[PDB]
Amino acid sequence: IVGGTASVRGEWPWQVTLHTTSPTQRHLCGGSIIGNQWILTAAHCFYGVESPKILRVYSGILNQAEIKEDTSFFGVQEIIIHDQYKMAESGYDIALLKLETTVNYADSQRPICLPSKGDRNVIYTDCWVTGWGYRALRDKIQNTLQKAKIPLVTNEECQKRYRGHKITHKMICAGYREGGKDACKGDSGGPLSCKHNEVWHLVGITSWGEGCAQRERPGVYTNVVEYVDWILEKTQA
Repeated sequence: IVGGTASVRGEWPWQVTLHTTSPTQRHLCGGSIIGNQWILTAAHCFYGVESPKILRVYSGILNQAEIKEDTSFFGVQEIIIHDQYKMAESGYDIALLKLETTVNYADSQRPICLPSKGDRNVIYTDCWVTGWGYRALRDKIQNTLQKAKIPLVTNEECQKRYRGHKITHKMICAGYREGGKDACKGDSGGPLSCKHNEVWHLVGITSWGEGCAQRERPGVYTNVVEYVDWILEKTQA
């Protein structure tokens, strides 16, 4: 996260840090808890991953230093990617992780609500992007979960900033005209929490962007409301 602030322990309970054990253990991507055994994340976050056997999901984590050899975690049983996904910039950047064991909800780790086709016209004014991603285009994984409040931008306004791409209605962007705050390398798969009606709703999934926090370069996220049907279809096996 660029231009954000260190979060408070327990603040984003649905946020998870996906680690890889090959060649050595390290933070790969972010994810959101959406079911006792379901993690919603970014499809492109699984590039080069052959077996979920090398995946490790760590819930209720604030600082990466909490993660050691003796730190319990959730193994991955299955990796489900969209059948129409080729790459981040082309949308459908969404994937599900069926955990090998069930998550015991608590103050440190709870699910986030998924938007419904009904609030498809709702306007979220209170949105935050969180992650252990970069603080600058050329930085490194952050130890403490960073957060940052970013405004949403109409797909029309977004499309205007990415004349080289096609911002589909299945994409959602957010950013400041002058930049400053945005997701960055390491935050992919991260959730785009939006509080609406005293409740947090997983609006977008950190997907991609040109550089990081650049002026007139809003961040691009997977428009989760457009995938509710897909998520239901894939979670019922």
